[PDB]
Amino acid sequence: DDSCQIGTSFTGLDMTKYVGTWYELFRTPNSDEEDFTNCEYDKYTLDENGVIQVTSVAYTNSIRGFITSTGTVPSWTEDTFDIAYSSTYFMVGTDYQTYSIVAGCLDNDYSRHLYWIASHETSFDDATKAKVNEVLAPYNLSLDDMEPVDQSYCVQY
Amino acid sequence: DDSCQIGTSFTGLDMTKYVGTWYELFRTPNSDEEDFTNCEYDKYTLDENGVIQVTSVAYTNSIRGFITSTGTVPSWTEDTFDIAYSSTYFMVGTDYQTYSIVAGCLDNDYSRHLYWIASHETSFDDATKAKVNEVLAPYNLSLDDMEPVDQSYCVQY
Repeated sequence: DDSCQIGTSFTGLDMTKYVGTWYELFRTPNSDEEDFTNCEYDKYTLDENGVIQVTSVAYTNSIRGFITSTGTVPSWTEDTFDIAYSSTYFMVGTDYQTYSIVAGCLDNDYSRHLYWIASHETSFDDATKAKVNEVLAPYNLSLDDMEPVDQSYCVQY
Repeated sequence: DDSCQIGTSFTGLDMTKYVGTWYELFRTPNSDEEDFTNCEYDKYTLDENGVIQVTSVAYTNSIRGFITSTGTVPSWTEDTFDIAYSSTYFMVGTDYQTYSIVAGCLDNDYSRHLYWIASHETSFDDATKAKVNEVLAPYNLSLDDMEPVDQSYCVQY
């Protein structure tokens, strides 16, 4: 409490290998994120001055438009990464190219944890899903314990 | 590309005036350098046969020990210096006694640039920080755009 702590037994995190476009396929249901439903992905880009840049793109429904936000990831520990212009997120598990389970807290509510399951594809093959639950398991979560998110109005962007 | 090129508009570099102990206070976040967190400094020593010797000291966490490496700086241009037993680094900006921003590439990845902000002290006074950003600015970097490094387990060495 008074800080966002989330279990994770991952290590060797390399935000450089996290570069790319990750589609949010499942997520812990929550208020601020309620609208976004037909397109939600984060894009990681490595600039030449070494900065890792991140752009969040989400298709809101109540505005038939897209919310586009950017930030840089200024640091990152063995299994943790921060986002700037502030917030700290735990890398629960990833293979840098198929699935990616990240997790943090929202606002000042360190009490409520949020899990985000992500991928480079726009959906999981029964193979991956297996693993994602293999990983989510230890915390008592499962892929069907959270809200799926579709990625289609994504090209409309 | 196919070689490490990094902008810099510094000149009059004199690795002899760079002698001493420089603590790494901020750095571009990156994998190989992930662990080192509670102590990281480079020490430059001028031997009597003219050789400038450099010793890298870093407190790893995953081994509660210290990695100690040495090398000599066999040459150096107007704003460039090399390290031996190979790698070339650009001296982006320094006053030889308060702040020191150096930069290079890592491994064969000339694509990814890395900046290292250094000092003789173990922290910057609001004065210095100002300058360091004044210098970092032209490349679109800022002191809060990169990962801070603490220097304490340093005396444990």
